[PDB]
Amino acid sequence: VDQATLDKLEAGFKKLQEASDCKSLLKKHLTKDVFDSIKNKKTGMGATLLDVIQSGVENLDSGVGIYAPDAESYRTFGPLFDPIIDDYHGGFKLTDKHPPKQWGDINTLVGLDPAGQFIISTRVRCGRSLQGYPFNPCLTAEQYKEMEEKVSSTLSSMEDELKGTYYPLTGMSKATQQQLIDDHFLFKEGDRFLQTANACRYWPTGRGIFHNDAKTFLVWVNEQDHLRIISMQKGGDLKTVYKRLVTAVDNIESKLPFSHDDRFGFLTFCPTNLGTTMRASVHIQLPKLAKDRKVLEDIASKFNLQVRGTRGEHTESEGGVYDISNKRRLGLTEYQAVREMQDGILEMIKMEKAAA
Ligand SMILES: Nc1ncnc2c1ncn2[C@@H]1O[C@H](COP(=O)(O)OP(=O)(O)O)[C@@H](O)[C@H]1O
Ligand SMILES: [Mg+2]
Repeated sequence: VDQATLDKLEAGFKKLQEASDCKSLLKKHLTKDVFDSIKNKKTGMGATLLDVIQSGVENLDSGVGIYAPDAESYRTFGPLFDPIIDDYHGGFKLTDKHPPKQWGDINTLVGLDPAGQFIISTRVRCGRSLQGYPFNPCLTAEQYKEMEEKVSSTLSSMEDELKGTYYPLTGMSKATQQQLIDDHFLFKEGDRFLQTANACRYWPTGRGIFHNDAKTFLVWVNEQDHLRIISMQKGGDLKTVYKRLVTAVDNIESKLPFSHDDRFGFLTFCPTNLGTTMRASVHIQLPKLAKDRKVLEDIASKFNLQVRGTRGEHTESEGGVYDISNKRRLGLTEYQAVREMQDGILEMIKMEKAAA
């Protein structure tokens, strides 16, 4: 590691230390011991601690603050990643390994809000990384195009309910784009956290979205992760959604080689999406419970659930419509994941009905 980098590090580190009110895990876990113990390290791909904690430093309002420029970054900086992974995922010790992929008894999932007086839509998604391809930061424009090609081609062979068209971002009308985003279908553009993390170079080359006409099955190409296989729909039928997602992932897993770590499961760019890479969610209304986002989030936390704004993370709720999803992703099976979201949302419903 050269001096410059080391300078910005000592600098950044000092910055964090001076943010009396910063509540990101980065701050909470980057101690001087941890710092000095790795700051000099570098990976086979010259990825350095600056390339890991940078977004955290520049975006103090971060919750997590770090990223893995590449698989190696996960062990090379273990001293840091380790406690963070453990903190975020609700306990994942050093000796702890991640359980084998397991969808579970799809038939044990239920409709979340029968009367339909709270839940607007149910989304469930996963993330995958193409073997032989590092994460965003270490990518080359030529590589974004390569990955785009492999994915779209594979997806071209999707049949039945999963059959669809791949729409590159490059050449997409602002209108079409803005709409797809407004309908919660396509990823947002210009995320500050992803930018300072250097995960948007050569944008929008290689970026895109594949989806069945119904738009109930989609696949994000080259945003935060190489792939984001999604299944969503209006209503609260988790069963259908999950079942659809499963049919999708497995099918795709049979055609593309995905990165899977024995200790972290399927690997992702952000430490928060490792393991099952699963985030089950619903856009739900809870007038009485949400009378204050504080107590609402406090409730959510008791169920290992996370509260986001209507347009995604780092947004505000639009019309008392919040994004409640399962927080933890690593350290439990796919089934346990969708399960934490299902259980939490059923009780929250009950609690809402019992509120004055
Ligand atoms: N239950 C849901 N229904 C509709 N859209 C949702 C729902 N859950 C998540 N989303 C959408 O996912 C998109 C990306 O949001 P984000 O919070 O970054 O989640 P992720 O990257 O995990 O998919 C946003 O457009 C958000 O509104
Ligand atoms: Mg996101």
